[PDB]
Order: sequence, then structure tokens, then C-alpha cells
Amino acid sequence: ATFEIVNRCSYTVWAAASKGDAALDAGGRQLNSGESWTINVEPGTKGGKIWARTDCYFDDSGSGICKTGDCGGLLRCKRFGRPPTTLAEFSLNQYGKDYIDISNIKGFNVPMDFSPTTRGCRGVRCAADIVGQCPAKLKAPGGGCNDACTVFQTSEYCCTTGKCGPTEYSRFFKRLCPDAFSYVLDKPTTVTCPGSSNYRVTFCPTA
Repeated sequence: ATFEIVNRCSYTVWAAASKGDAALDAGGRQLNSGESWTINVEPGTKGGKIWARTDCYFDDSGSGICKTGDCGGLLRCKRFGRPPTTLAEFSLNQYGKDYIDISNIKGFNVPMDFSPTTRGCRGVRCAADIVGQCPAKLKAPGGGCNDACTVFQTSEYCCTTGKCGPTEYSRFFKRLCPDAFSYVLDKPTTVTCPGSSNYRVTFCPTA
């Protein structure tokens, strides 16, 4: 399948695409404003993620640091990103369908649209100034708006036992992006698409 990752923000991002234990395609790439990076993801991939990283430095080989979303200090992510990271999430060709979501369960750094480029299903977006509003205890120095489970490490926020409810903090993310997951047991805002769909991720969409 095809992912076209478009930086419509006015600042550079360092896009990342991982499943957790391996890169997807090249695993990451600088995107200056306006730049598109199309990747190939296999069919049947489960639990894939695409995110932005901000305020990075990488040296000639590729090792470095970012202030949001860092994946073990690699330009080319083979693992997931340090919060706060707005997340595009997907598992493809499940049993005849792909399933797409955007998640604020690790926080928020960059606004995002995650739309299918082929018919049958509808996209999902979170574009609200979450970082401008973000509650003080959830602010991340380095940039972004952390989730409560990152800031406090409780069973209730982290839904550790498989039981939890919404919270004042989950609800701050759900007021601003009803169409993204705001905590682990949120009513799912997943989208079911035909198997083998293609997609566009766009950062700052409304930019």
C-alpha cells in the first residue's frame, strides 16, 4: 500500500513510520514545509504508526535527538516514538478491511489529517491548538501536550488493568478532537476501509 506523507506545516518535521519492532519503508525522513514523502507498506500490516517529530538534529549517519517523538535517537525509526506524539494508526487487510485511527493517547505534538486516497471510507482529523491550550501540568517542555498517563503513571490514566474511565484530562483531548482516541478505553473512532486502500497523512492541514 501507498502512504503519501505531506508536511503542510510552516516548520520542518521529521516524519516517522514504524510498527513497533521494525521500520516501515525508510522509517523516517526530514520534510521541509511543503515537502511530500510517499512510502510503501506491506500488505496485512498490523499496528502501524505514522507520526511527526519536531526540533531534531541528526548527524551524517543519522543518529541524533528530537524534542518530540524521538525513536531511540535514529533518523530512520525502527521503534515507536517518545510522547507527546499525535499518532496515525493502522492495521491493513484484516480479514478484507483496513482500520484507521488517530490517537491522542500518547499526547499531541502536531495537527494531523489521515484520509483515504482510494473510495469507500472517510478520513479522520485532529487539527485543534491543543498545545495552545493544553492544561500546565501536561505541557511538554520540549514542545507538545502530554497525555496524563505519561505525566502521572497511574492505573487510572494508564488503564493498566483494562479498567478505567474518562478523566478531566482525557476529556481536554476529546473537547478538542472528538474524532481521535482520548484514552485507552475510549469509544472507538476507528474507520474501516476496504483492504489494500491507499492513504494520505498531512500534517497541519488547515495550514
